[PDB]
Amino acid sequence: MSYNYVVTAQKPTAVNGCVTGHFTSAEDLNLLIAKNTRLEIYVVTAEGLRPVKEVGMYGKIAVMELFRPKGESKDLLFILTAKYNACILEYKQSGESIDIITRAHGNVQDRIGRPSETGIIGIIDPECRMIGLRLYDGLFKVIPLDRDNKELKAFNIRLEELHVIDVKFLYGCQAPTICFVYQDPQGRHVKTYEVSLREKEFNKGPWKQENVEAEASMVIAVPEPFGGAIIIGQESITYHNGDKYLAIAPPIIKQSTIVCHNRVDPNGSRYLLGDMEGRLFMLLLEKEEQMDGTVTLKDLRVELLGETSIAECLTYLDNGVVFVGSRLGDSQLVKLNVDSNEQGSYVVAMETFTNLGPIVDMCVVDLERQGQGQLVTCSGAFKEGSLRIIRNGIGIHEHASIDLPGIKGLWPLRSDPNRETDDTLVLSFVGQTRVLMLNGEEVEETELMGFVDDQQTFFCGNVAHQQLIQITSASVRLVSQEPKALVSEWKEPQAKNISVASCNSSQVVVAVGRALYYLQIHPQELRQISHTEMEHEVACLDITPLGDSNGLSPLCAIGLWTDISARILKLPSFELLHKEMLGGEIIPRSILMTTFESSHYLLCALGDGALFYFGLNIETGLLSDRKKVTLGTQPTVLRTFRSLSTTNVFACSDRPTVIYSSNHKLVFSNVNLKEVNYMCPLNSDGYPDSLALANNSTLTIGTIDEIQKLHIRTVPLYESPRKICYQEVSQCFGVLSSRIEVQGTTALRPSASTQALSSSVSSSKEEVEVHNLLIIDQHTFEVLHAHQFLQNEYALSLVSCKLGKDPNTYFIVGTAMVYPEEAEPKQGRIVVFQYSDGKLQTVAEKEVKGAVYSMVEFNGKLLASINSTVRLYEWTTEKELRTECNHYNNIMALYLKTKGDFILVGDLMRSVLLLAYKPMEGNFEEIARDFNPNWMSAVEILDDDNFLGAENAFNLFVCQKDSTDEERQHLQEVGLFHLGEFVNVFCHGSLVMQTPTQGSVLFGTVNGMIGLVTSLSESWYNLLLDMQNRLNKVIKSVGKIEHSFWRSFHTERKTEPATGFIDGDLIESFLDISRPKMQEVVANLQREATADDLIKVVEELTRIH
Ligand SMILES: Nc1cccc(-c2nc3ncccc3o2)c1
Repeated sequence: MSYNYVVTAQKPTAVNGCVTGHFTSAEDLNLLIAKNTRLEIYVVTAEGLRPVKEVGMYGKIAVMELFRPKGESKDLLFILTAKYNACILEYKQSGESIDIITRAHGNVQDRIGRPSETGIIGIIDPECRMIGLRLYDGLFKVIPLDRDNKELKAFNIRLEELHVIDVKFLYGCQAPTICFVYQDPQGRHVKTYEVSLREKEFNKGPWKQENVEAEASMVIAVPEPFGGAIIIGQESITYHNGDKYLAIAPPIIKQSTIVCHNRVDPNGSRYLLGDMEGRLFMLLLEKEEQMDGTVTLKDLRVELLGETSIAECLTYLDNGVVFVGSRLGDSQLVKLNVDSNEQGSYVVAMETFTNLGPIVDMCVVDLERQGQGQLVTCSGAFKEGSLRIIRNGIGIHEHASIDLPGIKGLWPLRSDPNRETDDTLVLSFVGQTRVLMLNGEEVEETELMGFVDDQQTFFCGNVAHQQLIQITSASVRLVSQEPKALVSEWKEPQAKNISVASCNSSQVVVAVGRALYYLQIHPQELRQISHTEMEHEVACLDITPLGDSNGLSPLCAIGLWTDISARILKLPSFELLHKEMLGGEIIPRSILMTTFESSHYLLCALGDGALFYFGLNIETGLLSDRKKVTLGTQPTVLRTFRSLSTTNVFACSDRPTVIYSSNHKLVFSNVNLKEVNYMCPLNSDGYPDSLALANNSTLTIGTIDEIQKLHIRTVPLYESPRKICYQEVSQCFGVLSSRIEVQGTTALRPSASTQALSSSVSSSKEEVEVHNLLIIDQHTFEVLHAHQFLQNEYALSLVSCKLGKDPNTYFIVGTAMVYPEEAEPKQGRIVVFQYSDGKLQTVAEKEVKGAVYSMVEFNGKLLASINSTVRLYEWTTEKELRTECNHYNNIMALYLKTKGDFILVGDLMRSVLLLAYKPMEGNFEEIARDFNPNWMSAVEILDDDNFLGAENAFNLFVCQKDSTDEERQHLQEVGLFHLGEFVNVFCHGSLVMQTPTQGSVLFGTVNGMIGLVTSLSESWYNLLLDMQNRLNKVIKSVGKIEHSFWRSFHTERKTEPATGFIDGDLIESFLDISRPKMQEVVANLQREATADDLIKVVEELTRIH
């Protein structure tokens, strides 16, 4: 009935978990990071983190632990998903190919069972005897680790303690033993049990229970030789080992709850601890010797090390390097020093990794140019709060601009053999060459002895033996560096024109029609080595040396006319090693051998904007795994360049692109420039690490931004942003923010709301939240003004609009007065503000008897939701809000969107409702509601007949009118899809410059994932649904989870297959399967579709984000 397509624009960035161990090999130290559905694998080096493999799971990662059974040469990986898919995984690398093998899998959900409120805990016995899971209160699930248990069959043990806080397996025990903290009416306690595989039951544990602190929250299992357990609370740290009990109460930890730990030393002598304010501590266990050679714990000390991002997880990585995994801010690599700095910190940040999450609100604005949307998010929380400005494509920073038309090629060179930097740029034109010298920033015409100016140059550069080369249509010219003189000249035997040229430091291959000549560069000598006659006219050549080659290529890559082939030839014989026919009647224009992330590729661009690429074996010359993308509609010219110590390929066309590698796959990112015809890298005194760019009329010099799909600007607020709106007439944003103060109440640090240029305060008629409206400049993101709300006043909703016949644009804020014992608020305000002359003036107020959860401008009026009421206000001539009409049939109306006279209302627990304003009756009519209960997080109107909801269990659904009257009032859920993210905000718009899809809705999530929803025809839906089913038969999923299971709508009330939703991430993955697989997919598929049809289809779909 409705057909929707959902695709990832930005993968989740929040770190949900981290572990270290030896997974990729026994001798590698690995960091594994869980980002919701993604697992990232790194090798830890001196240099830092090298990425080796990133995979997606068809599940949310809830447990991630490395372990090593006897007989295994390296660690295996246990994963449990939030839908209770369990697997054991093994890393396998066969040559260049890397695969995650599933050693065991099965689903471990029970039939009855309310998910424990305090979440899934999974733990692994140190001796790998069993995996233990706390999934539900009152039960402990055991998976025995026998070699025969490939289905991960489990049994449940009754657990008398219903409210477990945390649990670990202990070290040094003859039977598998758990230690856990639990809560009962008498307080919190620590207890142990042995786990008997024979009896499938608990036995008495080795040490008796103790009462612990009221807020004891984490258990640490300390390795031998200590053994035992550390229990971390809010004001105490205790150690237990039976006839051993030791407790400290250090004041230094009392300010903020400690929420994560990591073992620094294998023997447990030191642990890192992180708290909710980003403090990093070291916990030190002091040893005492004993006559019998055991070691017991003498004392415990805690030392403040410094400050990090607020850590969800910590991993020590050796040599003082710590990974800080953050959910609420950026993740980091930090270094711990033995000696402190000026301010007394041992912590120095080394590297920052972007986290957009949580995205709590966002808007789309054309900040810089018309038609180019940028997303501005409210990101992070507490000291990590920020605005983030997100935009597609890679920028260039122009540093020079010369009027100079007709350029046909650019080459840099070093005219001085004693200087490392380029000082010369050679330009070709039709039939001519010009040399430009660079003196700092000055760029000046000149001659260069040895080079000719009256022929077109096809290549020039530095070559071996301190020489320069120029290849023109007439000859190859070899020039000495000191002095500049012609030392050798090569011409074809009858002096026919050269038509194509390739060159490296010591080798030359030139074409003359169908003839090829191979030359070597020697001292004062161009030596002709060999020649051949190709079957067809030569279109393009490359001899870029790859790998451990010593600057020499044994291969020549060639593109031919007529048969449209890309071929690899051996030098010097010119023997054919491999031929690929590219199809069509349009010749290759650019061919390049290149390396990315240590793998070799052949790139071949046609004159129609097609780019083919292949794996290249530089030993055998074999091309494999052909792929194709379209980079424009014009001939593309390819050229290698380096930035940030990485070689990439710049593709010149009508749509300039950078080609690079990410997770050992080629990626393509737009450069934000108009048409570029030619380019070369340029690294001169005045223009270090730059690019020279030419179009039809202009030569530019500039630097390039980071090579990535999306560019992100961060604006730190040092406090929690809550909502955002743009006010075009003021050229600024309004942002609701809150900061924590401690009760007179005192602030913890300066932040946006206490550092505005000017400030104002409302006048009345982790201790406390103080709320503010910030006014922020759209260009500088400076905080121009901050208005502080009343004590106990929480700002919930924000809109920028005009009302009635009043020409002013206002910022309007809806609030709640929050008191401790109230089930919900019974008081709040709507406040209308005018931003004028650097400050917010209060124009009007309205007291209401509830929380103002949501507001929208509606046909020149103000729509607001207040507790269980939706209300429409008019703006009177006396500049006051006056109630027009009310709707009462809600539990708690949290979310509003409107289109025309229609209003979509999202409820706390009864899903969505459609209202209409009746302009000829001045009131609301309830049109229809979704009678299925759903706990809503966000809503959006897709169009007049289709309503999108997100709910708290990470599902999307789509409702439509069912086209009796009682019947017309029943909205139908026609689309269902498990997304696996928590949606905070939907907003209409696109990051692409303004096909199979209609409409564009972006969403922002808690994990900092950004998605897109668009609409499909029935026809397109049917084709893509068929593709999915076929893809699902050929793709091997990690952990052998079925895609259909993953995407099934799932709440406590209802599990059903997905319907009316295409998984764009799955569809896009078609462009990464093998050619056989594509054939399997494309067989007997409705017109009988071919692989190459689908490739093109999936490209039109990738361009929507
Ligand atoms: N050297 C290198 C290259 C590319 C990506 C990364 C990286 N991205 C991360 N995101 C979160 C946490 C840790 C991370 O490390 C690191």
